[PDB]
Amino acid sequence: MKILADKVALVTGSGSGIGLAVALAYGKEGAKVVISDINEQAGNETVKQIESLGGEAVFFKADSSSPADNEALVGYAVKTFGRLDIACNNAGIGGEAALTGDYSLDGWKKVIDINFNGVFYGCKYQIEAMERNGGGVIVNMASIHGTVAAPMSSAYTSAKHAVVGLTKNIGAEYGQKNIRCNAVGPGYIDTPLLAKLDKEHINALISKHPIGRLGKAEEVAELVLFLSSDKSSFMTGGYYLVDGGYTAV
Amino acid sequence: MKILADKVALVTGSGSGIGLAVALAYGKEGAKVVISDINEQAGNETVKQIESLGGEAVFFKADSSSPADNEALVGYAVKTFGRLDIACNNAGIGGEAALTGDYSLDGWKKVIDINFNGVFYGCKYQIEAMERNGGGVIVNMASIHGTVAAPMSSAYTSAKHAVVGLTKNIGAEYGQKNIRCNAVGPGYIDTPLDKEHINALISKHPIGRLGKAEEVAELVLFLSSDKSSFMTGGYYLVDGGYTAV
Amino acid sequence: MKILADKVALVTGSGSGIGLAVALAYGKEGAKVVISDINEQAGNETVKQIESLGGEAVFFKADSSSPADNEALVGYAVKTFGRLDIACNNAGIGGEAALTGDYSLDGWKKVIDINFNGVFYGCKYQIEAMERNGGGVIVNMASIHGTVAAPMSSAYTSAKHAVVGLTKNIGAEYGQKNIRCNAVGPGYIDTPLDKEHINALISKHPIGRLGKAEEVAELVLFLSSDKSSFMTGGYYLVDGGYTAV
Amino acid sequence: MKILADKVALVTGSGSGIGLAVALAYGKEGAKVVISDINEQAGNETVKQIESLGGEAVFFKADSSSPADNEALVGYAVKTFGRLDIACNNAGIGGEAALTGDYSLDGWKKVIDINFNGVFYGCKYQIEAMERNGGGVIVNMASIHGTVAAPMSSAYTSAKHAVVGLTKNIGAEYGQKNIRCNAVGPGYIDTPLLAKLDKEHINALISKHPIGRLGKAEEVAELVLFLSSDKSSFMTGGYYLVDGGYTAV
Ligand SMILES: NC(=O)c1ccc[n+]([C@@H]2O[C@H](COP(=O)([O-])OP(=O)(O)OC[C@H]3O[C@@H](n4cnc5c(N)ncnc54)[C@H](O)[C@@H]3O)[C@@H](O)[C@H]2O)c1
Ligand SMILES: NC(=O)c1ccc[n+]([C@@H]2O[C@H](COP(=O)([O-])OP(=O)(O)OC[C@H]3O[C@@H](n4cnc5c(N)ncnc54)[C@H](O)[C@@H]3O)[C@@H](O)[C@H]2O)c1
Ligand SMILES: NC(=O)c1ccc[n+]([C@@H]2O[C@H](COP(=O)([O-])OP(=O)(O)OC[C@H]3O[C@@H](n4cnc5c(N)ncnc54)[C@H](O)[C@@H]3O)[C@@H](O)[C@H]2O)c1
Ligand SMILES: NC(=O)c1ccc[n+]([C@@H]2O[C@H](COP(=O)([O-])OP(=O)(O)OC[C@H]3O[C@@H](n4cnc5c(N)ncnc54)[C@H](O)[C@@H]3O)[C@@H](O)[C@H]2O)c1
Repeated sequence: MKILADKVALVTGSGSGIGLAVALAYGKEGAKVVISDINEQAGNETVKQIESLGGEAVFFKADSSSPADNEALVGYAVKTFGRLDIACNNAGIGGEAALTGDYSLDGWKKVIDINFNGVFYGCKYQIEAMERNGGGVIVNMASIHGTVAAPMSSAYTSAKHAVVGLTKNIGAEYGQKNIRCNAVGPGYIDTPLLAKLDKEHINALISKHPIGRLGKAEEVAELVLFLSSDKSSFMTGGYYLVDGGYTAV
Repeated sequence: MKILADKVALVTGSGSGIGLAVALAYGKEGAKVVISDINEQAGNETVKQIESLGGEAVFFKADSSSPADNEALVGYAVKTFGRLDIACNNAGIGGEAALTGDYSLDGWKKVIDINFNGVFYGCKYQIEAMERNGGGVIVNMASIHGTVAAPMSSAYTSAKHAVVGLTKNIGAEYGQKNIRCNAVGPGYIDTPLDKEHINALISKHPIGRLGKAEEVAELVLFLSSDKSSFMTGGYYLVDGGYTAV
Repeated sequence: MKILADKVALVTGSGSGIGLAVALAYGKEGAKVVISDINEQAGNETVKQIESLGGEAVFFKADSSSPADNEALVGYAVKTFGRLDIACNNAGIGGEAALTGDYSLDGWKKVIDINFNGVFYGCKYQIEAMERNGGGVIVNMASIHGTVAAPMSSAYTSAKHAVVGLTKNIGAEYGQKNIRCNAVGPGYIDTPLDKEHINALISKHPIGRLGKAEEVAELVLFLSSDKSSFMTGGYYLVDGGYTAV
Repeated sequence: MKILADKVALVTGSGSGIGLAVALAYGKEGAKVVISDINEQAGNETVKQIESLGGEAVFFKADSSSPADNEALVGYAVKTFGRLDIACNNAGIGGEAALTGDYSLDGWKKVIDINFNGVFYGCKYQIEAMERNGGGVIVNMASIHGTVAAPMSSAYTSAKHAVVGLTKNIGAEYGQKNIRCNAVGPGYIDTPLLAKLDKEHINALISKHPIGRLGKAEEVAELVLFLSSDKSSFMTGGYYLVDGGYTAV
């Protein structure tokens, strides 16, 4: 049938951007989708788009940095659809731009709490549900900056590195428990947030991608979909680039 | 719809093991498939199975280590089907088992010729054809041993590292010429091959089992399709966690 | 001549284990050494040993996880010796042993605070001082678990990956400001810590033994010296081959 | 004493460049040094410089791509100084510049034979001598291009990747045989060959190094020296960058 038919999938930060594209891919492939976001209007709109494709979805408001919200979100998924098969830990921020020496303590803490700690809180409660329902598959949203530096964004690079480590650890630990965990590392993707950067800055970013363009959110979602499906059944603890060659040079 | 419908795909060493699984997946997804192998019977058998699923496939006998054979194989694909869209460089051998100091000069050269030089010969002629076609996609078959050692198989490990480097170079070079190149790194896979050695192998995979050729083929398919359009120059493990520890 | 003569060096967690070995090597090579630790007796003991070799050393009590303590430690170094040339961010803990699903919220936060956030707090204030001095060198203590998993220690593995990322960022950012930053990745090291578990650990190192803290310290020394002048943003294993397989 | 006192060290391609700098470092540190190169005049000059520092050295002409020359070179080292403790497999060429599709078959073969096969031939005969004399230490000269692409130099990138694999394999295999093997990955280094590139091309290279300059041969030699000494006794099968941050971004 459709490759995610009969599965229940959760996407954090699915109000916008990559998370939106992943939630739509999940919906189109027959998953029952739980949308989570800080922004309710964005989240409800994602639900409405999935429903308008003929999929099934619900919205639950949660801050990814809160342990209690992550626990509650998994609780809601299981209450609503009876199980949790697939989680995409996508919620994240870019953070302030400053050299490491000048990086604010609060700005640091915020990036680490959302982009790193929050991914762990998600995984922890997701794992608990997945163990109950016979296993599952987690996709953690990392970055190219999980492996290469992003000057002026030390907290982002550090957090995305930490997500790659966490992913390896979960994959290794739950190998024989039927839970797989993998990390996706996108290059620079054309979002609305990108339209806020200056055009000169955008050309420079483009020049760093051998493919000669920015990526699209749908192109990342294709990889997430794969890694979320049964097709990727021998793939766990891995890190998978979608970067137009950025890390190849 | 079939994700490779109307594509022309070539798989090297597609008479058995992973290459067979790749050719079958390509065939199932509607590609016209060129099977290449040093063993005609195996290759002919692969063609027959694709035909029995209702796909289209031809066999061309070739030694991967030979530049002329690679050029002739690609020439054959373009002549028979009008173009080349997809190539999987799969053909390889394990080589003799010896410590590096004891590795025979002839055994060394044979593994390098098939597993390293041959992948380059394939890619070179594949690229040439794809540029005439307006682009294409290559998947190179590496290994976990493209990133971690295989004691007693230094030639294999070296050649599989080389394939990763070559892949990065092609992906970076042809980014704006609409050719993508990626490498797949399988863990140990259950194929016709001592049970204590097998248990030692399984113990190295956190997933707790050896992989299946079909599991490898799924990743190759994804990487050969337009779904992977923003992926190039990358190395993609299918190893049940082997390299994560 | 002494390769660190007249340099001012700070080592975190230098009351025992690798940090002690690093501080001793720094002391032997003529640095003025600031010892930091949460345990005063251990720290005071380290100072005494450097003094008995004829080096110069002071102790400053600090919790690595605290931003104020890190700023005060660096302030202390600059006040006592006039400048900061070298820093080694070594302080870390192993954390509780649990599967990720079972990892306690408090245990998680403690490991992240010391091993990840604390290294950043150290680097931030160290960088500030070094820029006033016209440059400097940082060595961050990562692990093999900055690149491969440690089952039951997900917080440790995550934090050690973070340290590698931070190191890359600092090295890249301050390349033209004469500050270098590199990370060291030790394998399992013989320190005061079940013999079957120990044998399992040794079996994972191709060299066939656990490392010694002095072996780790030698690499840190090289990376702290002017001999490593073209090395920055790099991750450097000292692991008896652990990550090569 | 001097850190390589009483050791016998071999450097291939020590007539010029990095190999020259490594041979001088070895000599200054009290090693007995065997210089090998295709160019006799260059090689004899290196010997003369080592002797003028008060070191001991001899020259033996060998093509690194020949198994017989590598065997003979090790034979000469052992005949002359009684043993072989340290080998630096440095001989290498840059190769032609062409896209992979356009890369010549003969140009490919030549780069692979010198930069890769020749390193194996060296290691093989070095290992044989080192096993006889109770162990030793090999340093294989790789590149940044052992891990990242060099567009237009596919054979070089491929070969340098292969050297990293070979290194890991030797380190793993001989761990308990008292032979260590490690690979050095230099960024772009100021050689005379570099003066043959155009100045615009040189600025572009510089811009790719965060440190904001090209490297010096002496800076690579310092790392090789370390990895050749007893100080690096717990380091084997590793890959060690000297790249001014090139691979960090
Ligand atoms: N170029 C790129 O956009 C790029 C590249 C690599 C990686 N990524 C990663 O992709 C992920 C998605 O980013 P995006 O580009 O789609 O950004 P975006 O800002 O378009 O989408 C982020 C979404 O996350 C939500 N969110 C933010 N903080 C949250 C929190 N605490 N709890 C819940 N929801 C929260 C936002 O409201 C928003 O809907 C992030 O993890 C980012 O690091 C993006
Ligand atoms: N455990 C695994 O099986 C494993 C793991 C990692 C990577 N790989 C890689 O997967 C690829 C396929 O191997 P496999 O396991 O399916 O082995 P296999 O021996 O079953 O299949 C290899 C095929 O290649 C053919 N072949 C060999 N040399 C050839 C040449 N010179 N020219 C043309 N055809 C040639 C053989 O006849 C055979 O059909 C290889 O590149 C191998 O290195 C395999
Ligand atoms: N097998 C190994 O020992 C091994 C392997 C890889 C990496 N490492 C890393 O090496 C570093 C040193 O560890 P070790 O093996 O020497 O362990 P250790 O426990 O012997 O030494 C660590 C020291 O840090 C101090 N310390 C701990 N938390 C502190 C804090 N918050 N503030 C200040 N001081 C604090 C302790 O009192 C102790 O003196 C750590 O970062 C560890 O993660 C160790
Ligand atoms: N920017 C750089 O220069 C750079 C960067 C990274 C890696 N490397 C590597 O460093 C090594 C040394 O290169 P270099 O920059 O000093 O170049 P170079 O041309 O200055 O020195 C190379 C030396 O090797 C000798 N040689 C060449 N082929 C030989 C053969 N077949 N047998 C014996 N000797 C031979 C040459 O005669 C010469 O003396 C090479 O392996 C190169 O790939 C250099």
